Amino acid sequence: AWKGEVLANNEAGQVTSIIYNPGDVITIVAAGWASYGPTQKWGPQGDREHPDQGLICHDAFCGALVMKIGNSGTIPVNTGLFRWVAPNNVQGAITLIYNDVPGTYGNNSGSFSVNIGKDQS
Amino acid sequence: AWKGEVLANNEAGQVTSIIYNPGDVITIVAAGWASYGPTQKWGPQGDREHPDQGLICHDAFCGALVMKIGNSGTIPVNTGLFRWVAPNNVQGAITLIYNDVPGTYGNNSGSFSVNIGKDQS
Amino acid sequence: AWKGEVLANNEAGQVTSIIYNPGDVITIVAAGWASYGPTQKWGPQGDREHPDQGLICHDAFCGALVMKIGNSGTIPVNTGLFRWVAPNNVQGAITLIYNDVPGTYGNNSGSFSVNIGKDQS
Amino acid sequence: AWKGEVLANNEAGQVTSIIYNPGDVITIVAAGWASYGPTQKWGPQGDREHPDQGLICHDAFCGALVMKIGNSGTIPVNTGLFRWVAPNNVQGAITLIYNDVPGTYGNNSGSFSVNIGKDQS
Ligand SMILES: O[C@H]1[C@@H](O)[C@@H]([C@H]2CO2)O[C@@H](Oc2ccccc2)[C@@H]1O
Ligand SMILES: O[C@H]1[C@@H](O)[C@@H]([C@H]2CO2)O[C@@H](Oc2ccccc2)[C@@H]1O
Ligand SMILES: O[C@H]1[C@@H](O)[C@@H]([C@H]2CO2)O[C@@H](Oc2ccccc2)[C@@H]1O
Ligand SMILES: O[C@H]1[C@@H](O)[C@@H]([C@H]2CO2)O[C@@H](Oc2ccccc2)[C@@H]1O
Ligand SMILES: [Ca+2]
Ligand SMILES: [Ca+2]
Ligand SMILES: [Ca+2]
Ligand SMILES: [Ca+2]
Repeated sequence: AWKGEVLANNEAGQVTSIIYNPGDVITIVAAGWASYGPTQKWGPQGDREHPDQGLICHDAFCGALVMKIGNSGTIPVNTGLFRWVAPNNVQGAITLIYNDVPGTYGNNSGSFSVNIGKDQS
Repeated sequence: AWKGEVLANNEAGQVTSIIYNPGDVITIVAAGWASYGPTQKWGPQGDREHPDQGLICHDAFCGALVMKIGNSGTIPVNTGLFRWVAPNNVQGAITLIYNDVPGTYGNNSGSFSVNIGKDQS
Repeated sequence: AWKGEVLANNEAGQVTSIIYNPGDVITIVAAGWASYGPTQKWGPQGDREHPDQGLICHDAFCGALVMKIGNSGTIPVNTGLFRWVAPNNVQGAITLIYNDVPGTYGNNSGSFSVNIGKDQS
Repeated sequence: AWKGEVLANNEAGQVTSIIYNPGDVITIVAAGWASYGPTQKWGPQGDREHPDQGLICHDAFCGALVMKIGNSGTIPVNTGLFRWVAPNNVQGAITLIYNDVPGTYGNNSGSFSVNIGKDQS
């Protein structure tokens, strides 16, 4: 299991200790407050009012929590995933990432606190 | 396990199929968008800027997800609870409720989608 | 979860800390060596060659591990149970018992080491 | 999770669907009756009275259930393993095998029924 912070200004993402393997079932719960620039902060689903101007993940709002498994494309996490199984052939370390436009992370602030565990399978 | 929706305008709350028993460990993940009145919506942590004017749960923000276990007082859920154990003396069906002031639910909108499961113990 | 020893000479059984509730899934693993009288010992499935002379559980061999859940009749445990759900309407404290004839426990010897856990549900 | 039978006369062992990965926690429960030649049968702990004449696993009795993880050496399973973690560096497919002397499996009979699952981690 893994517990840590995912900083909004971390463009590279936060590598976790979870290595997602075929057949694994995982649960993620994310909390906290972060911003992509403005003074306001949003929770792990991000800002539903802000248009997508080239986000790393088009399947979640600006300022949402997303992830990559190994070198997968970005997958939404938002507030978390409950007893979740990955698509076939997706495997590897989970990196958690704040959803913003590449090269625009420098004015971000805050972080999300995240727990990830493997479930029975 | 249980999965279902909790409407923001449902003052009485949504009953689940989860019966919390002594020693049980549970995980909850909540998602979605709701409002206590304004045209904006907030996630399951609610609106951190809005004063408490008599909320059903003083330990979470206005517009947060909270719960009762049996006849307990309100307990915060927010985006969820990871491998969580209830206080001593708490037992019974879990009811999920949007955090607002009694009698003021009629102008609320939206809902949260919630999963609850019992973990290993 | 519970871990402990179940003595072969204990007629009343070893009352565990596990309270089986409706919907619970449990796993039991039992090990060790015990006897109902003879100098030879057998594992948790008992002695397959010994006739049933009035055993507390007719559904397992003499010297097997069995249980009662609450006020239930005896249920075989043998080497254990994997992600097991009880029959409808069976619930309460799990008592583990060595399978022998009532009144004949005084010449028994040995014990089984048992783990019981609740699984996800 | 995996469920299947391990025949006592199967010198090559029974390959399972479980790929043990670093960090995984597993539970195994084994049941049934088998023999390494004699007319008696023994449970998954084997025959505690028969000396080791060159068994594939020197850490378990003759007629016990054992396993290999990947190309590891044999590891005892007996009646099962409860929320068990492998030694560092051991990984790969779990193969279950009856403990007997190489080249002497042809007179064996019976089998063990085994369940393996991954636990929370
Ligand atoms: O760093 C910038 C970068 O994160 C950009 C990407 C997310 O769309 O959004 C800007 O913020 C804006 C706020 C309101 C209107 C337009 C842009 C941020 O300042
Ligand atoms: O239904 C009302 C009730 O939910 C109230 C309680 C939660 O604090 O909030 C009002 O909304 C306001 C919005 C801005 C300023 C003041 C009140 C809502 O209109
Ligand atoms: O305490 C007695 C009681 O446990 C009995 C019940 C289980 O069948 O088995 C006897 O042992 C025997 C040994 C040899 C032949 C017959 C009985 C035991 O001596
Ligand atoms: O196939 C032979 C082989 O499985 C051997 C290995 C296990 O020690 O045991 C023999 O059975 C014996 C039984 C009693 C005494 C000696 C050998 C078996 O007949
Ligand atoms: Ca930014
Ligand atoms: Ca309202
Ligand atoms: Ca006896
Ligand atoms: Ca043999």
